[PDB]
Amino acid sequence: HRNSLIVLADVALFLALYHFLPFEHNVVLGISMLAFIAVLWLTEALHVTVTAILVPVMAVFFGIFETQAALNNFANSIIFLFLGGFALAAAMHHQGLDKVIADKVLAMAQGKMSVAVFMLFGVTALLSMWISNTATAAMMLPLVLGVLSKVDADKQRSTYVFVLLGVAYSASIGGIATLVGSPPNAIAAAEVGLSFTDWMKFGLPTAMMMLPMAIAILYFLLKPTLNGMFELDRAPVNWDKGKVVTLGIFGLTVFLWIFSSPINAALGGFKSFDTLVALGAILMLSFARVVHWKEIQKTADWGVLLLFGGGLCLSNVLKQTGTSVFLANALSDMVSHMGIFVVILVVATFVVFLTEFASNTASAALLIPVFATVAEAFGMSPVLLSVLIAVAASCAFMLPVATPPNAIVFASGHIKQSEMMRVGLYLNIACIGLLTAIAMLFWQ
Amino acid sequence: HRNSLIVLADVALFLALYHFLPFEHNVVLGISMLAFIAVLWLTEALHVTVTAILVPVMAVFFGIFETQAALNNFANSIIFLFLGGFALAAAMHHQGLDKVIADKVLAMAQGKMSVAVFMLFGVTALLSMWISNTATAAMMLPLVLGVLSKVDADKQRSTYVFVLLGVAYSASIGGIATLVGSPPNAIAAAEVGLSFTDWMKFGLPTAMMMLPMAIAILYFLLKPTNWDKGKVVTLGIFGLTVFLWIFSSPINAALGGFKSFDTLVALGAILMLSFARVVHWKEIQKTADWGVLLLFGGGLCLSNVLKQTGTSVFLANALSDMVSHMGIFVVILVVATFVVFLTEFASNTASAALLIPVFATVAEAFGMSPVLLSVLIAVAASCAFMLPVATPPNAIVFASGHIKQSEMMRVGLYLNIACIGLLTAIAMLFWQ
Ligand SMILES: O=C(O)/C=C/C(=O)O
Ligand code: NA
Ligand code: NA
Ligand code: NA
Ligand code: NA
Repeated sequence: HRNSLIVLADVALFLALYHFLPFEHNVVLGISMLAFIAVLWLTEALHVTVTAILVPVMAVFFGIFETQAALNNFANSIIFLFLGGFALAAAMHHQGLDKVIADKVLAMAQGKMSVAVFMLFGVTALLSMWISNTATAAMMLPLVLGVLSKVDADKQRSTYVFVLLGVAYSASIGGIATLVGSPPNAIAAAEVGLSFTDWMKFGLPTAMMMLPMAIAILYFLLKPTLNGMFELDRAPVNWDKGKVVTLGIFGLTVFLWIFSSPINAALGGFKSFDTLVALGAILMLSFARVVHWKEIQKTADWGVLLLFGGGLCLSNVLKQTGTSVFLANALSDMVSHMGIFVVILVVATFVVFLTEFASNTASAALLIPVFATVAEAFGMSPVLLSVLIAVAASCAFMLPVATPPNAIVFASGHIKQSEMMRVGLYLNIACIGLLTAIAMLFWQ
Repeated sequence: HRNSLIVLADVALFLALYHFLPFEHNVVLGISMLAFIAVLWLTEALHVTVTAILVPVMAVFFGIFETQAALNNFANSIIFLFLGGFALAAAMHHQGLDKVIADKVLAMAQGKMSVAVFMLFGVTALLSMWISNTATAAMMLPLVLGVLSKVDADKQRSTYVFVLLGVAYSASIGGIATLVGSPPNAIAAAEVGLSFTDWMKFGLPTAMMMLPMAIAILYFLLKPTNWDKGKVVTLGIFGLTVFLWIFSSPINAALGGFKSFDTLVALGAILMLSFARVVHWKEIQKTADWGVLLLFGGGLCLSNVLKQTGTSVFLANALSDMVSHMGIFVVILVVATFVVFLTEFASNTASAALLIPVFATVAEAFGMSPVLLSVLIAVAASCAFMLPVATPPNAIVFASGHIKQSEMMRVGLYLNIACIGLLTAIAMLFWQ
């Protein structure tokens, strides 16, 4: 098979780099490993999580760490803060609080495709802030195909592709608003030690800008939906048992997540307060009987939770072997010749296009450690590159295979490959600007 | 709701013990917490895992530990050693290697009900060694009901309940052979730091003995009776994993002495199984019981809450005279007896999650090897044989809408007493 070969080709690459690199053994090991993992995660010949589990089992056998010390990465507070976000999402889906949020808002538009689709995007993004990205897409597709049936003429495609590609992007832009939403955010927060409200100060404003900037680009390429009528055909929804409760807990949780800084300070200064709140939410939702555990076990992506640990293990493997400082020495002249504009532009550009070929999180899982630790060897705060890398990681807008949401609206069997491949090629450039713009603004 | 009250009553209980107990404040906290958690886990007002997650958020807020230090319990090497067993199960089930293991064995009996039912038990136990207990029962139930169709006499119950209660017990007794099999076993290994081959030297002989003793009691009551793509690979990988797990002691030592070698072997299996393409991760993620994996961490955090607060030494001091008045026989007989019946009323693992920390840490304050009480407790925890709701395998063969509550309650009442003897018997021999 292909992937069995990519692994074999990668295994050879490691053995080659291992015996032939002419540096201090620690650097040779860290270099060989970083290459090995980079392939397995970008090619994905092996499952992201399988590669994640491979990270510790390597460091342990090659004397970098001891077994228990390596595994301890998989229990970082962010993992549980993310697992708390999973149970918080699983709750309002099994409860239907996502459905009622779509109807009550989508019915606010009386019957206009103009104010409908503009409401479909705002809801898809708002829902990605807390639930997910791949999950929010599948939940929206039937609601879009339902609306896009009055103008059911396929020969009227562009009226019916603008709404499909629009939500698939709003789900990705929504995941850039909060620490929960896309693993990349958690990978950055866990790498540089970000709080929920810390990452929101970065991503949310960026998403505020990217959503209009993204619709404008979608609008002014082939919008033909001004006229149209609504066919809300199905049983309406209605606030049932504790859908207000889930909203209350949710709102309460997000209130503590936002006001965690003063709440925690005016409480004794606990360590991972946001992680506790995420764990506290898991409790309230269970005491309030609103969600069973079987639900969370399905919704939770334990592979990403395992990936989180694998990514932190890598970050620590780069340091212990000095590969973080060795690469900073290697880039000394190169990076001194470059400006930080070129850097954040090269990085942003590199990822915003790199994420088109590989998984969103699999890209951050590899670059967030390298750039953060190398930025550290340079004595630079790994926050900027990490948040930057983590944000541009969720900027997959060209071909599918970049993000599941892309392949979700593509399986609708209507939007042409070429159609998507070129809207993202424009949006990618748009973000490289906005990001480098915002990345420059978020400086002083 | 019923359970919603237990929680409220338990919060009050904590406030009461907290405000009214007159001991060093730490003992009040550790005692209050131990009671709080003890209720939540035996009553199950909250899901086992919800209570487990409640442990760290408690210790963290009540200054016992720091958030990250508390959470670090959920990454113990035993947890990952068990996750390897899950991928090892998901592999050979998604491969179908468990069914073919039942067919190849079940057809070896030419056409005899006498040798038929006796073969259904041996496979349920063999499959519980590696797969699970609730899963081994549900996986066996269709295969068990299938045999009981030639002689389908309805009011021929005892001919048709001995085979149902036999597997429901063989699934629970089978899980006492290896560190993978039943969560209680893993809880002991994580508490006292046992290796895979260490726990097998203890449990496997006991499982060798308990299975016949269990069928004999059922017998002598009213008994009137293609190897495809890489199924050899799954079998190969599996065998390789178990070979390293057994010979891990010399293999690891003759390699540089890695720390949690069994955990490495367990994680290596997850890798071999994935490189060999024989099982996808979505399979491993489904078969894996992440709730139990989270529970493992919660139980270790409690154990550390008992020590950090001194409740282990306070209870060791409180039980000082009582245990000195008792022989070690009297102690392990009270203990063994205490659980073998407690496991009838509460979950198998929920019993070990609470008793293994308390007894192990107190036994340690006595300067005693906490292995015996811990391994003992973990074994007697899987001795639920009376009423249903003791173990899913019990409630699995019970949902057949045929086996009477009283019928099971008195065959198990015989097995329970039978086990209290066997356990205390072996527990006494395993001393010097
Ligand atoms: O291992 C199981 O399936 C169940 C264990 C228990 O409930 O004790
Ligand atoms: Na999201
Ligand atoms: Na991607
Ligand atoms: Na088992
Ligand atoms: Na039980």
